[PDB]
Amino acid sequence: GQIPLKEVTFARLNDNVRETFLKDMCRKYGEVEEVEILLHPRTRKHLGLARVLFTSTRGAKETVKNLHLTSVMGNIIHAQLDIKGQQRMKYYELIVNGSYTPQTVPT
Repeated sequence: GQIPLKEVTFARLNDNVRETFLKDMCRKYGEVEEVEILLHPRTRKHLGLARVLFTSTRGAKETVKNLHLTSVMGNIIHAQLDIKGQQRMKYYELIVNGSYTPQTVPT
């Protein structure tokens, strides 16, 4: 990467996986600085999307290694490194404006 890859984008999160769960879970894999869940602009419901910022690139990479395609609360997580929420924002747009749901967004 051309800059430090410290941030992970999650998609297809079960709607019970909110900020406290995310932080507790991701602390197993690296030191977590911040967690954020994205909500629908109108309903304020969970889009299955989240941002988790780590202190080190090692924490972001370990998180991706261990959680991508892992089932958490009965849904298979998508987890990838993301710069400036490029992919995360596309997924937001596809679910909110497009025809997709949180569990069917194409990644």
